[PDB]
Amino acid sequence: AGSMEVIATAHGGPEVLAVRPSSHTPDATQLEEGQVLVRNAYAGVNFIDTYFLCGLYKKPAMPYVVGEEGAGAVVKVGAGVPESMLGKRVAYFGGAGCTGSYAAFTVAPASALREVPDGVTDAEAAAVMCQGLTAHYLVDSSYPCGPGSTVVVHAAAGGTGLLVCQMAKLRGARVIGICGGAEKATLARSVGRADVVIDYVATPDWAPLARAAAPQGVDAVYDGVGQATFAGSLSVLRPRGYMITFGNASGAVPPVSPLELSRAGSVYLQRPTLGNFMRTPEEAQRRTSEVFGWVASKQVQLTIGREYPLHEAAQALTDLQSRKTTGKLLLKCID
Repeated sequence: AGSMEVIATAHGGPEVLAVRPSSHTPDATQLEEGQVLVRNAYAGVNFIDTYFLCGLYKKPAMPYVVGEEGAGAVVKVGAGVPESMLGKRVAYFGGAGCTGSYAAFTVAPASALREVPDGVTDAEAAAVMCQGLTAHYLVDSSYPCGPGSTVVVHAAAGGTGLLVCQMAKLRGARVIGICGGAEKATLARSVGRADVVIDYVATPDWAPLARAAAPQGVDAVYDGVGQATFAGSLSVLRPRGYMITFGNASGAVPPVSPLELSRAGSVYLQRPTLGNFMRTPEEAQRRTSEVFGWVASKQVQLTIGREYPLHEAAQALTDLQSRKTTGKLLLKCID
């Protein structure tokens, strides 16, 4: 009973998680300059949570409060932060200076907080900060989708994949989704709005099929899957096309010889991370305004699955690593 948070007690899988009382309640928290205390309504569940949990990515300390992404309201501000921020609805995708979002209360730098508009719910905000802003920069910056573009999207029925499909379509591109199983393919076609969907259970040789569908050539591949798809993804690109590897789901990509990228056709390789696309207030506001606007105006459809109670964070991470369609998973932070 009361304000809780979820901590990692060691590296590993969901078994290492434990629930404890919140260590950042308002009455116990002395905010430093620039810091803000957020009362979370929801934490978003993300693959990156599992990479910190297992050790592929490194946290500054152990134990630590799990979770990157959250949405809530400002309840306390430190020096140099305006009082007008108190009570404002904010969302964040995490980073240094942020404590974990799997928690009743999170400390974050004021600069990491994005204001949530009145027309977007707390749950929608916690669904878009990581996956929605990643989909935004993928089709806006990593490879700038336009009416002349054809792109391939891996895991097109997953959380980020469905949003990449929709936002690339909104930019005018032609979208070729790849995913596994007939139900995921239906999802990528109906919610993702992909032009073509290849089901690699039905057709395991997906690379020649993508190329045959795009005689004009594939300009970019958005591949969040990692090592298992890397070589096939390179093989579908037109010369000087873009390989955008932005996830590790099947395992991190091993080292690549540059001369191998040469033999694939002088292609570009990028391994982006969201922080490099949220670098200034103007860029951060442009991305959140556009995504929030698309959600509120219902031009982008979010696919939100279960809202777990906070103490079932282990189950949510387990369900996340299942091969099953789950929709965006959220944790309800307020009991």
